[PDB]
Amino acid sequence: TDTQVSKDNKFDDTLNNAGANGSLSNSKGNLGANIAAGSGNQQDNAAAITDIYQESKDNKFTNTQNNALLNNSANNSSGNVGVNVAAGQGNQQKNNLAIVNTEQVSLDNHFLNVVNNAGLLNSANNASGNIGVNVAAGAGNQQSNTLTLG
Amino acid sequence: TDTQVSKDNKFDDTLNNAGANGSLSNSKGNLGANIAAGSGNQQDNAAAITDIYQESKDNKFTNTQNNALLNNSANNSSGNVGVNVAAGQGNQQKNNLAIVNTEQVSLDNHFLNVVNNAGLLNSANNASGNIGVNVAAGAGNQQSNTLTLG
Amino acid sequence: TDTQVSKDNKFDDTLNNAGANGSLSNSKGNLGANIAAGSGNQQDNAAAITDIYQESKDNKFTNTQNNALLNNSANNSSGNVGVNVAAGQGNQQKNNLAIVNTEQVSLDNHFLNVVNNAGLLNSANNASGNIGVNVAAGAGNQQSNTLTLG
Repeated sequence: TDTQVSKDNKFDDTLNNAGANGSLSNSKGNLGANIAAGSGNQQDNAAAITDIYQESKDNKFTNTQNNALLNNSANNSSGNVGVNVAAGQGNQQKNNLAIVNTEQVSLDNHFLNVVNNAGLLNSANNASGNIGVNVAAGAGNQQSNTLTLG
Repeated sequence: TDTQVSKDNKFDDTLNNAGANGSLSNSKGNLGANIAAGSGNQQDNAAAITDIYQESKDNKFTNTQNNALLNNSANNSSGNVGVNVAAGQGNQQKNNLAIVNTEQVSLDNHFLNVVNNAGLLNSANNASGNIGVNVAAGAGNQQSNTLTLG
Repeated sequence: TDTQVSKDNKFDDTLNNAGANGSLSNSKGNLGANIAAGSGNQQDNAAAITDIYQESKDNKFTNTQNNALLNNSANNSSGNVGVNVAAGQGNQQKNNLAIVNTEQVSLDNHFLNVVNNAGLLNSANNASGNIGVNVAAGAGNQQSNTLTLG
């Protein structure tokens, strides 16, 4: 049982770059990657072979260039792959994988506004099995993946 | 069982770019991608081989150029492919895949208004099996996909 | 039972570089790495073969270039791999591994603003089993991983 909670938080604004170059190219079984470039993002990965939460209560976001990017990656993979990219302030990410519950809530928040760039370059090229990709560029996006075999 | 909920949220406005270049070109089994460029979008993917929710309660959207795009992608795929693109503020996305329930609700909201650009460049070129694409550019669009084999 | 807590803390601002060159290339069983470059980050690893907390109460962050990077690493691994990279001020990291609970909370905080660079160069190349990667560049990101076999 995992939990990730964020109560009140005052963000006031700046360069934010997050990326993955040629990497995770090959895989077997499960694989999960989450990339974000922001202020209060949340990331979580759960995988297994053979009950989680993510809360984001009141936060004051006030304001900058945000670059969340993913270059060559996850090209030739077998099994499960989950990729989530977001360039915002309060995004939430999650990946659930299995071989042979979930909840993501965002309560009251104050987003006020700045350039946000998401991205997915040459990637996910030859995926056998399962694969899920979520890309967003905003303020309060939410992403989740769920894959299984057997 | 997955869940994605967004209670009250005050969005006040800005550049938002989200895209996927030549990627996901080949696939086997299942594949799902969701791209959005906005404020409070929600993304979820569920796939398997061999009960989900998405709520969006009251949110105050007040206001910027939004660019949600997908260049070359998902060209030669075998099995299931689900792509959802939206350039708005409170869109919701979902992909359900299987080999061998669902609900998406949007309660009260306050959308007030700005350029929104969706897009689907050369993609989905040669898909064998199943494929579904949903493109929208707005404020509160909702997208969902459901594919299966066997 | 582990615990990592941070009460009030006044951070006022500077070069911060943290990286891992060609390393952790091979592995067996479990492996977990966390890299951060900031002010009040928290790191924790828990692995086993055959009840943890992480609190971050009020902290005043006021302000510098932050470089959190990971070059070649985690290439050919068997079993479980968990990598978390963050370039911020109050990020939190955790890795849970097993063969054959969790909570991460961030209470009130004061983030005020500067360049933040995350990164993942050629890595995770050929991972058999489980692997999870979380990359962020911000102020209050939170990362967690959970993998198991058997």
